[PDB]
Amino acid sequence: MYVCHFENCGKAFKKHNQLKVHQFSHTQQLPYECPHEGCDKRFSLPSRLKRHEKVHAGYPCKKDDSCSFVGKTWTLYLKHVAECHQD
RNA sequence: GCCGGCCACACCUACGGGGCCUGGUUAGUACCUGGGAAACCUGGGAAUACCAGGUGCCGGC
Ligand SMILES: [Mg+2]
Ligand SMILES: [Mg+2]
Ligand SMILES: [Mg+2]
Ligand SMILES: [Mg+2]
Ligand SMILES: [Zn+2]
Ligand SMILES: [Zn+2]
Ligand SMILES: [Zn+2]
Repeated sequence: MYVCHFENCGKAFKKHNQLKVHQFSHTQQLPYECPHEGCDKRFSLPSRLKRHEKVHAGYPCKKDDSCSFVGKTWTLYLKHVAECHQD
């Protein structure tokens, strides 16, 4: 079991993630921080972070070998297909 | 509708779904950090698979 002692909170958690997450109430800082260089962004849960990292991740065009495009955002990857590959 | 913000719940589809997100389980496990003679303890912590629903909101002409 995982128990916090913030201020004798007591609260007992099964997984140490549930714990950390719970430190939002006490204090305030959003627990989950971002590892990418120069990205002062923080989040509430860990799932919400995993999804954010998909940003710094890429969005590579896999519509054909000849094409080796890599957009910076989903929107951009879409515009790419919107023009470069029609019909 | 166009644009922009967010960066797929936004996308594709033989229209059956696929993909993606979300919440449980796999799993506090496999596995690395490090302490230890060791039992264990400390801090991180998957993959894979499976169940349960959801599928674009905001701002400007
Ligand atoms: Mg940073
Ligand atoms: Mg748009
Ligand atoms: Mg441990
Ligand atoms: Mg509008
Ligand atoms: Zn607490
Ligand atoms: Zn970031
Ligand atoms: Zn392409």
